[PDB]
Amino acid sequence: MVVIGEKFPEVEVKTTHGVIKLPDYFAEQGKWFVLFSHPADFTPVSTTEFYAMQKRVDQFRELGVEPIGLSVDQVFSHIKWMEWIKENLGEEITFPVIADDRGELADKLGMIPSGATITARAVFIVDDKGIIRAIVYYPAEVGRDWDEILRLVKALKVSDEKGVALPHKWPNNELIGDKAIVPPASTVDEVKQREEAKAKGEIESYDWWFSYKKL
Amino acid sequence: MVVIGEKFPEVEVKTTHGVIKLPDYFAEQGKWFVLFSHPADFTPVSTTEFYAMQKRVDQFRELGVEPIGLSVDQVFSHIKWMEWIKENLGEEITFPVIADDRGELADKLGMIPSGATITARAVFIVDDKGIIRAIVYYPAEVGRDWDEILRLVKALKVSDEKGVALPHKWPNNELIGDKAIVPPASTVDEVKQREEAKAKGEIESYDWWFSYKKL
Amino acid sequence: MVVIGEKFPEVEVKTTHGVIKLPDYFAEQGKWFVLFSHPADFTPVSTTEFYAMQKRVDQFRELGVEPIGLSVDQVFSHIKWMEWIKENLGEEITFPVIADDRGELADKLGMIPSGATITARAVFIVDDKGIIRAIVYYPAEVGRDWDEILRLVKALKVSDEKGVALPHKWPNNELIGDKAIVPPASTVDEVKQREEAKAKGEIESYDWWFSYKKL
Amino acid sequence: MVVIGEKFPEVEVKTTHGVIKLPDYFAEQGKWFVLFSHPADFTPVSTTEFYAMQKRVDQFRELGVEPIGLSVDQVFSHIKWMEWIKENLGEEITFPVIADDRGELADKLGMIPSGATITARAVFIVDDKGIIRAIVYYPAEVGRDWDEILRLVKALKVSDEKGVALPHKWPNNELIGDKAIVPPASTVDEVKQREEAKAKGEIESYDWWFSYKKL
Amino acid sequence: MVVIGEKFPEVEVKTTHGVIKLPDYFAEQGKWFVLFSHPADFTPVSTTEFYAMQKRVDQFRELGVEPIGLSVDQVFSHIKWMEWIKENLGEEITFPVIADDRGELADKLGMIPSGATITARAVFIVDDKGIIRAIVYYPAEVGRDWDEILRLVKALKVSDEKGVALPHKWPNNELIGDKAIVPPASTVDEVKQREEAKAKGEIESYDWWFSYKKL
Amino acid sequence: MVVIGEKFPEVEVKTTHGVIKLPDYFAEQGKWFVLFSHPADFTPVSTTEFYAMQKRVDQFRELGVEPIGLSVDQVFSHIKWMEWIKENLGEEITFPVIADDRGELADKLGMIPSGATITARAVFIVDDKGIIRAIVYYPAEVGRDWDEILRLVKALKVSDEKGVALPHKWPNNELIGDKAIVPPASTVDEVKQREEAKAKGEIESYDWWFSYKKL
Repeated sequence: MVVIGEKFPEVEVKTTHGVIKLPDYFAEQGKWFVLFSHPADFTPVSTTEFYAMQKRVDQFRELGVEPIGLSVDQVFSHIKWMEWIKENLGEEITFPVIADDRGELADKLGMIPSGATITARAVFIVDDKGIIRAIVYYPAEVGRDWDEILRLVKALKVSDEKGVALPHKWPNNELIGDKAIVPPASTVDEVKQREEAKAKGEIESYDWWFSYKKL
Repeated sequence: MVVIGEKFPEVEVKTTHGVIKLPDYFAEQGKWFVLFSHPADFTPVSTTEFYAMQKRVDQFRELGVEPIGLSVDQVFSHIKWMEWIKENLGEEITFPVIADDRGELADKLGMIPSGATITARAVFIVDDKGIIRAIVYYPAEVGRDWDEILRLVKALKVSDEKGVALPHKWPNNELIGDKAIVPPASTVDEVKQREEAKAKGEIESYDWWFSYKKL
Repeated sequence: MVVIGEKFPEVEVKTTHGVIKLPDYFAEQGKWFVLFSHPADFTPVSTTEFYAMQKRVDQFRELGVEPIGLSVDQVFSHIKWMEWIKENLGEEITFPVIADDRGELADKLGMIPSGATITARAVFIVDDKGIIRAIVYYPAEVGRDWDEILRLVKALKVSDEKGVALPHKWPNNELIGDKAIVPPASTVDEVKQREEAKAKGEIESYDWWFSYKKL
Repeated sequence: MVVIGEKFPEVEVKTTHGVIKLPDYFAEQGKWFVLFSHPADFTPVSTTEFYAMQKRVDQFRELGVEPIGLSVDQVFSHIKWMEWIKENLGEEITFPVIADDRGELADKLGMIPSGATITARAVFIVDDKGIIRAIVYYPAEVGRDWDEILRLVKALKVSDEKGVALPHKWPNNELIGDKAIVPPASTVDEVKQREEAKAKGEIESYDWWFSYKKL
Repeated sequence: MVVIGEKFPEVEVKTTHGVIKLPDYFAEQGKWFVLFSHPADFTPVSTTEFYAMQKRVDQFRELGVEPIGLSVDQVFSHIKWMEWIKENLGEEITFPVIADDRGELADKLGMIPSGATITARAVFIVDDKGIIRAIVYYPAEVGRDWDEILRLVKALKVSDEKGVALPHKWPNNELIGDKAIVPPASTVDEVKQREEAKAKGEIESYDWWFSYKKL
Repeated sequence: MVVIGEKFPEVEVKTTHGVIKLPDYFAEQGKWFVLFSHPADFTPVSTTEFYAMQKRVDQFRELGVEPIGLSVDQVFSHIKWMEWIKENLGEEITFPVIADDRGELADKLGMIPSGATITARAVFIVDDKGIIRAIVYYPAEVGRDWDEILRLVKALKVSDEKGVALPHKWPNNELIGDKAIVPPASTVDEVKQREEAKAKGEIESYDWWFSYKKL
């Protein structure tokens, strides 16, 4: 078990691209990662999820975000199942995938549902400081929407680079579209600052605690 | 903390619509529920997420899913913040909100990030049996997309009703759009029973372990 | 729990004027403070109590006494509720207010009535040596009279500066008005002194143990 | 020690009017009581506070509130000190006084300041159920104003009788004089029920959470 | 609890002549003391006992013996009760009196009868080496005879200065008046000495173990 | 050890008049007793104190008080020492004497001075209930005055019989000679009942707390 804000546990993992250390192997290059588990090789929802992830991989990579899978299966199945996707949907898998033996890493991370020994569908966003920024736990029976995660990481990068909070559904927020939110003033002094920034056209606002601006 | 497939803890909560017991009050009625926490009242990303949720309340309610929020503030602030949404954005909020004192329920469900004392942005999908079906943990700095949750509850009701699994991004899957997946065969017998079904026109398939159908 | 004569527990607090350390932040400037709690933001007796306190703040400040509020609510509510007072009673709140998360400070100090998780109406007078000089615990259902406290601190300052005790209701004592009391002689020697001070017009007296004088 | 809303401990006390059991002796009769301690007999501030209390005894008694004092002296000194008040200030004292040996009751109620062995100046308001309704701890050097206590018992009887709360400084509140406050609404339903009541002329209000009325 | 021959416990005491240390304050000046307790101020047998002690104080002082009282009462009562004696029997009290709070010293010394919290009437003779030489415990209901104690201390001083034992009722012994007793011979050698002292007119004797002489 | 108002321990003692059980043997008959220890037989101060006691035996016996002595010697020495008193001073001793082996009873009653193994000179007054009424501890070097003990038992019988207290040096008190004191009033009611009694001629008084009368 884990929470948002913790550092990703240091671990060695056997993958399809060889043995690597987490978080370090991504963090040391300044890259983030999205860790996602699925129940098993040669299962149907997962195949749809992998194929969707490969079709999206460069969008993640472009952002300095590396996708990486996990199941409790051995590497030979991982590779045979990647080959099936390449041969039947004509999409080569180029992100690496963890052969988490005996759910060792799955367990440290809370990936295994009640009563099971296999993982469901989990997603961890780990930044390049190795900090877990967000977590998703979806059941076997429901496939993910990778676009939500792409949106999530994008919002996370922008939060970081510009010191802002993103609103519901950004960049299509109902009320303010792709404008970003200013952290609410938490003191009377910070309320003074907001008032000033507004009365000189630097932010818009519905109120002192609710300020926003174009990026 | 909690893991998927566990039971929602029995608990009385003070809400803006009175004291209720969870899961019971919803379960007793056969309603499911989506519990979401946010950090505090009169904060901005939250405001956008509440507005968006209210604009979606009936799309949940039509399904027999009730929304219900949470923050560590007191009910007097909840209602005044609700009234600010009504007066300034012209949406009355008609789902209840838990005033979780001292972060009590928050803690049991592990809603509190590393080093925090208030919640971030968690979602819990709880069915009519009181079973946790899926869990999301978003940080304060990124707002949620409620449309993925609607997608998700919708996928889950359909899985339960039709005995099926749902592909990546269903009902708009890249490979099979709004077709449902059949639980992979897991015995040699069940493979026999897929092959019968295919040549027989009852299901389409990519392989014995990848069979799907229109609903 | 605490008693008169103890030092105020050293604590960091998040307020509306930022994070400060108690007692130090007031003590280091030679200032005293009056710490007062109330149950919640956007509650009625408290609003009357805050408005009365702001209308009195300069009387406290003049004496080197800084008022400071507390409730278990987050700073965003504190500030939104101060704004309501400014807008509806035209009185800006200029004393700071503590967002005591999870009643942490409330508990150290015994502010939380039997069975509750929120504070009632408590008042601590802490001097500039950080010593608690007096304590009041009033229930939710009864509002304070700030004039009694103003009277109290004034009497306390004068006790300190002139080495005297003040009588019932000073400066309108029934029997001696705004005259102050001399500490009763506690030895036969100190009785000699009183006798002398009287038989040369320096104090008045009903008896050797009951001596008083104009200030 | 003790906190508001706890029950007065069952205890036999030797007083100047005999042995009685608290709270019972008052509670059995439906009388409330105000217990106040002072440091010692034949001390000056105390003398002024006793005189003042006697001059107020009937204003308490008319309400069904009985005054009763305490110090760690013995009953022989209490009565002689009482007689000094009668002979020198022309008030007989007609409330009883506890000779609390070895500071016993004093201790349970935490009447004893840091480093002291005798009491300072505490007041306890105890209703007819035996419940501590409010507590004051004044130091030896400052005498009390009994008029605030009369105000306070008076506010408390009225709260109990009329189901209401009382504002800052009631019956002379800066905003509503001697009007009583209605318990803020704490559910969306109760807000409905305030708005009905207002337009309907049953209560006046500043806001749904701030409603008041003439008694 | 204590016995004859023990050193008086080192203790600080608050008295009517100020705070002093026992035994030291008397011992360091070579003075003995008679410590006597009584139950309470403004009680009748005690008043008779104090008045008798003041009328005798110079007889004690002359011998280098300082009288000193104790009760569990505060110093203000001690002094007010001394004033009553001065005003109604015209005898100023000039020995000091201990305000033994909470029977602290009373208890170390066994002064408190079975079932009580107050002292009865006890007397300790402490010499200038701080040694307890004799102890009397009289009940509340019976007043002392100070002449017996005066006789006792006198006999004790003489025992010390001349190396002798005093007989029953000395200086009015039935058999030998104000003659003193020689310590009985405890060896055959010491019997030889007695025989010689007699057969040269230095002691009188009824027997070798029973020898006496004029002082 | 023991304190006043405790019960004499049940104990069988070998005496010069046989084996008896204390307190019973005296109590069973309604007789009180005065127990006195002395250091040893054939010692001088003791001899004088025995002679004096015998000369007083009937003055005790007339009152229903039986004298009874103690030392750590054996009964053969007691009787021979008794016979020395008869032959040399012409008084037969007619009270019994305890041969307390190994200082056993001596120890329970704390008769043994610091560093000693034999008794000094203790007196215990024990009533017919078996209650220790007063205790004296005189050292070996000073003999007792039996006349104070006669005074004392006499005061105690009278206290018990007439419900009163006895003043300093009664029956020859400096202020009221052989008048008895009335238990001070300890309630406001009992003060009323003193004042009635005085003006009414039933008691004389110096003050309400100092009332006395002829028997």
